[PDB]
Amino acid sequence: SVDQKAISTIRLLAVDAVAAANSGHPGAPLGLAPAAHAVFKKMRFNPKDTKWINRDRFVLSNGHACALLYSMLVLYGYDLTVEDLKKFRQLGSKTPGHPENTDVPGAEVTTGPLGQGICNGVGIALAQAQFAATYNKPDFPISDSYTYVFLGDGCLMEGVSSEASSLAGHLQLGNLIAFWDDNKISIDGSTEVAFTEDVIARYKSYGWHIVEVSDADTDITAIAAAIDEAKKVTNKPTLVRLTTTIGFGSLAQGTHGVHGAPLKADDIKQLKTKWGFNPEESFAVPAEVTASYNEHVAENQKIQQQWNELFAAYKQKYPELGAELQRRLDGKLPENWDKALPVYTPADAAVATRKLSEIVLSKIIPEVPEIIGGSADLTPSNLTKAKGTVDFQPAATGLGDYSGRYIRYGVREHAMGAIMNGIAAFGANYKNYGGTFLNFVSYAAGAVRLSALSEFPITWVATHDSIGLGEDGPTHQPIETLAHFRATPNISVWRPADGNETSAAYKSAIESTHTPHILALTRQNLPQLEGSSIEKASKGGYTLVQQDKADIIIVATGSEVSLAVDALKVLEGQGIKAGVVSLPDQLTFDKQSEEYKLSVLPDGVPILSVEVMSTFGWSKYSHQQFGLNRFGASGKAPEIFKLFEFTPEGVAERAAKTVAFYKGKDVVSPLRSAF
Amino acid sequence: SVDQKAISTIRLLAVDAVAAANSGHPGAPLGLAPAAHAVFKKMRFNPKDTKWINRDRFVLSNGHACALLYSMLVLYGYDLTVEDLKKFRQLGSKTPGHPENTDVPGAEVTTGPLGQGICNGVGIALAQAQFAATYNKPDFPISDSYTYVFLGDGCLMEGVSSEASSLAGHLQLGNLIAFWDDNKISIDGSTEVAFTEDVIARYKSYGWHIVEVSDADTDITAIAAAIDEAKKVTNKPTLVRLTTTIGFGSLAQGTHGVHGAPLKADDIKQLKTKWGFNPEESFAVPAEVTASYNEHVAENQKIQQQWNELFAAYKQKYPELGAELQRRLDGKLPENWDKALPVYTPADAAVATRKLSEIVLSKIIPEVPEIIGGSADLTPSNLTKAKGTVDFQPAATGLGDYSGRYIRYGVREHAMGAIMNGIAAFGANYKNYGGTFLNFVSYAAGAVRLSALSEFPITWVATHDSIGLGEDGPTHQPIETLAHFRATPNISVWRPADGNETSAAYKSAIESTHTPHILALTRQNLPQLEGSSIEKASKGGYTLVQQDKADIIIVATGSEVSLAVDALKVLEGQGIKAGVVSLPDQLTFDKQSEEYKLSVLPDGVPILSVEVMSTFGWSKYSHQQFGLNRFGASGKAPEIFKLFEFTPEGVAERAAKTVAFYKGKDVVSPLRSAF
Ligand SMILES: CC1=C(CCOP(=O)(O)OP(=O)(O)O)S/C(=C(/O)CO)N1Cc1cnc(C)nc1N
Ligand SMILES: CC1=C(CCOP(=O)(O)OP(=O)(O)O)S/C(=C(/O)CO)N1Cc1cnc(C)nc1N
Ligand SMILES: O=C[C@H](O)[C@H](O)COP(=O)(O)O
Ligand SMILES: O=C[C@H](O)[C@H](O)COP(=O)(O)O
Ligand SMILES: [Ca+2]
Ligand SMILES: [Ca+2]
Repeated sequence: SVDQKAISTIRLLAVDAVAAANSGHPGAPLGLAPAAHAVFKKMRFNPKDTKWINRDRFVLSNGHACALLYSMLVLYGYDLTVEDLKKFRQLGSKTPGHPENTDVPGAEVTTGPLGQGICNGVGIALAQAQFAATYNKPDFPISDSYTYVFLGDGCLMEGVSSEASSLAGHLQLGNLIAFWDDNKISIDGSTEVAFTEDVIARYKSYGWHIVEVSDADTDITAIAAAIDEAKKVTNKPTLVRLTTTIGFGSLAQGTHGVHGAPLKADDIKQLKTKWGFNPEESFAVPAEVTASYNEHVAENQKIQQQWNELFAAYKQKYPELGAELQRRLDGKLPENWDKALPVYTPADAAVATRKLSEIVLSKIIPEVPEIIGGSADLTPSNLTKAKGTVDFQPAATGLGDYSGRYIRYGVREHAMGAIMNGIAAFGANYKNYGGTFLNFVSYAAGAVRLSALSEFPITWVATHDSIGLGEDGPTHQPIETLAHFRATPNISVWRPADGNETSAAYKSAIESTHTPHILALTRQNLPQLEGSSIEKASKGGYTLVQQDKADIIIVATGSEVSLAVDALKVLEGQGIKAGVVSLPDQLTFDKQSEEYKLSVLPDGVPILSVEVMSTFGWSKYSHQQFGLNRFGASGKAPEIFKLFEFTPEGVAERAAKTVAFYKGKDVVSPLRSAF
Repeated sequence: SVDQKAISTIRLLAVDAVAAANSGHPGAPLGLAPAAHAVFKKMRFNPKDTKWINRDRFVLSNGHACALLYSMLVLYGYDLTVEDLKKFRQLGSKTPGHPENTDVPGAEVTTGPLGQGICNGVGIALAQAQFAATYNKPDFPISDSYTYVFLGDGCLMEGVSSEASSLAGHLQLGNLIAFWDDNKISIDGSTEVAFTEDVIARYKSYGWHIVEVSDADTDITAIAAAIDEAKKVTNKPTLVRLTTTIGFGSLAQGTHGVHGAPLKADDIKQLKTKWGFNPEESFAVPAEVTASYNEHVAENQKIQQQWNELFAAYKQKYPELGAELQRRLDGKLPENWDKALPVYTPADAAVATRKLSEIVLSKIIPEVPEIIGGSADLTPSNLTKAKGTVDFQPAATGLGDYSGRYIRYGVREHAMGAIMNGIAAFGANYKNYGGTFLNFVSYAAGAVRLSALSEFPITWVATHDSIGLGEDGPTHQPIETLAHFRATPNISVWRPADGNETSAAYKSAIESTHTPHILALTRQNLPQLEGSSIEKASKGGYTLVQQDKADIIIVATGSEVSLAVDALKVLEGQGIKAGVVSLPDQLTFDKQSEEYKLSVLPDGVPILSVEVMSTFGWSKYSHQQFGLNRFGASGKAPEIFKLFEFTPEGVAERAAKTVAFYKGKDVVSPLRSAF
């Protein structure tokens, strides 16, 4: 049949791509080609408009199987061709060894790190439910799309997927349909060696619906029927168990050796002949397969054309909501939204930056509907919920509604991070955030790094940033955390010192379109600074206190800026004149012009950094670094600062020693380099 | 009864400790005091010998509830007193806000970061099973101890606990008995808001046994009976559901407000009167409670005394095993074990450091029985299994035995990291390791940081360290990872360049008693270096190529040392003389004497670092840094190195620019500082 020919075409494209690279993973593509064929024939999508907001989404969580995804995208006429398949895994190609949303048309998210994609699919589905609840009206199903996810045994072993699956079942996300490649093989061999749990019973315990397809190597009728059944279960995400043979058709089918290495040339020949293909030919695409797939594309394009007319009618019937939706689909924030950001003066009271953050959210959430967010069981500590909003929950629970804006993630940092990436991936200008303590953002490092690589504008509201949290002690007090994320490409790590800087940090986080943000916020109160403003803090680094005859400049962030200002006064009594630089975001600063940066960190003056965490990275901006390179302590926060000499006198002492160390030396800016 | 009085004493000690600190968590201590009383009365332990190797272990995974643990330790006469309880959460005290194994007698592990302790308990139980299988003989139950873990809803939501619970059920760890504080309250309120899964059905799906105690606020008879039942189920770990009221007895019992803040003074008064205590008194310890607890200690001490005689008899009956066991309990490695480490010369072939690691393990595993380890589903890629060893599996599976030495962790990096901490915590000189790709050690950051804070000598075998892995691409290629762990206090991050350095790295990792190690190892082959040795590499940094008239020194690690040596030859043709420093472990280097370090990085010469990852940290050792501060690429590894100019000519060009940049300048060692 043409369906059988399509499945064979998919299998052979994937195997030929691996063969040409002499690298990659043929096994799961061979096992999942029937399911991929069946799912894509049920999906609504436009290869010529990858951003249609009512498309069904597909996520390949077992990202190593990407030769399968690339074959589907090629066959359906996305902006990816057989010539790109021939360049699988080659430097600069559109077919990298794991799918990247920035590089691959039709890749919704970046996968490859196991467990992430299923959680991203939970986030795409969460966003779709929230979006539909916000916009749909009687006779106007603006959003009614599904989220289809393929995943394997590896994803099911990673804890992040358990977190997201428990939450998805709690949230009754009936438009999520996941498919487990139940092939009983991972890299270390049989799953009997390490993965003997009853997966199906576990997913029932989360409140998922189950469909089992016992012969997923051939039974596309049953795979299609499983999708139909899943769509009838509107209050549970569904897991479809696809019992497959890894490497189906290979001489080496059913073995770990087919997971991750190219097939032998003679194996490829026998695959082709058994399926009616020419064993002398590679990258064959039968015209009948193209015709069948083109039929489905043309049908989907007529569906999108009708949706465009529905959207035009919606804008007539619901003028305000229609304009809001149009603005969001254009990627634009509300005009002058930032006038809602709070502004402070030095006469205002001291406030913790966690509380300043709460106040910002309280002002901007009502003004910017595409902001949604939550906390990982730390809502009253991170201060992430605006009073008066409703939680995102299924209405059946009585605890919220899908039109809600606040997500109770539970104690699930890693899944929260990957769900945020899925919410961003949904599109529609979502600007979403997640709260936890800064030290526990580290639990989610797998997802955070993917936010950076995927260029998603997600925001971590990361409170309790330092030893300033006090009594909870060294298990809770960050030391390495800012260095880790600052050393990751494309992460904006804001550590605002006061109210104006906190507003600048949120202006950056909400305006972002390609850079994730971590806002490192305090438990303890900080004074409003003389010289701060949203304008200057928006530069990432700025001169807070200018001193034309400076003997030293102190550069600091967050809670240590006020400390630097107090140290300036101690130094004045020692006959030393200091300037102060505030550096709320190193990434934003680094992106300013060279002349702007040199105006902040000039030649001819020693520069001392002060930040109560690791000194790593700080030599980019300073000659000497005062930091904390040991674990913290359990005690009242002011006593910890005193113990580690983060006091005005301790900073002044190190500043005076820095001035003395450079006497008789020529000093150039830390910004200078040899190359 | 005296039991009722003991429970009240525990509850009131914990509440009074929180009250004195005006900080901490009274709710779970109040709810779990009956269970704590019942479990400690079943446990065998010696407060005067916290290291008795056949003790039962207790782990408080819900570490915020530590006022409960500290109260039990005080009541049983550990080296912790009521005066220490009065200093709960105060700077420098023995009663920090979360338990720390380095500081608290009777704290087996450091908890506080949720999910960790239950996984540590899995590791303690895994080690006990392996230890018992290694040493027990007929009539000689050298090891027969249990592992008891308390955990709450937060731990059950963290994915790391799902990973370890799935693995523990697969491993049939019948001496693990966990207790879930089923109180339906977390920080964000009712568990109905985010945690509605059927926990019991999930744990059945992992192959755990279940006992439910419906009235754990009072029914110590049923808690004791649940322990007895769990001990009869020798092939499954058991979860005991303790249905409790958080803050039991408080006016605010059953609310989130009692989770995490001190009780009101009038609430404490009514608690005391309802339980027969004087509301005017704090930190009361009734003598009858002390007497009852002392009885149990005296019984346990007689059990340990009999075990000591059993051990003496074992040494007579099994002379070789007895001496091995004695050596391990003394904390000593076999005499001259390190003579088994492979040594290489520059005439030997190029080898990837992952393969060199395999070879080391193959030589040292047969010589050092306390080495055990595994991989997170990457055994044939990390090369972590010595040929001929047997896997650690229950014999009932046919796939291994508990006397085995190789652990199939599955795709569970975070749980592997926390399980390794539990294996180390068991004691008996275990030197245990876990393999994954370096980029995915980041999945386990929560546990890795705890290895450092807890001072456990665990080892990550972290292969595929850089863009040198090639085609898998930027989702797999570390950039930030070494900076992150180097910036964490107390982590030895070895990045060996060749065979001799790899042996030095393992000598350090296996000799360690207080510092975790990460070995960053290559996929790709590297040459044996002229000038390397175990002796010099053991210093952490050393002069590989000495040049008395150096115009520049190049400092490098790992794969970039050979690159630096090749660049030296290009520079010689440009009229520039270079020295080379190899820095296989920055922590080890930093611990050398100041004069040794200055002999490696002297004054008077520009120093350029070369490492194909983040430049963070490198200014400690260099004036200029050549690194990779952007994500990688999917392609053949040599082409990626060429793209980023990590070539002999690219290094030489930056070295020449560095020499020119310092012309006419006075240069002092990067090791100098102002303070
Ligand atoms: C262990 C693992 C594989 C087995 C999957 O086993 P599986 O999901 O059952 O797949 P399959 O056998 O049915 O094909 S792939 C993978 C690749 O490096 C190719 O991406 N690694 C390494 C791996 C480890 N940990 C994380 C977080 N992500 C990973 N990517
Ligand atoms: C969310 C969380 C709490 C609720 C537990 O909720 P729970 O386990 O049901 O406890 P309980 O209500 O019955 O007392 S405590 C905790 C403390 O900061 C006191 O350690 N945090 C923050 C927290 C978040 N994430 C990690 C990895 N570790 C944490 N420590
Ligand atoms: O569990 C409680 C944590 O210790 C808590 O959230 C810290 O509370 P805080 O907001 O007072 O810092
Ligand atoms: O899944 C396979 C990963 O891509 C694999 O383990 C890498 O294999 P390697 O050992 O050839 O690098
Ligand atoms: Ca599999
Ligand atoms: Ca609870």
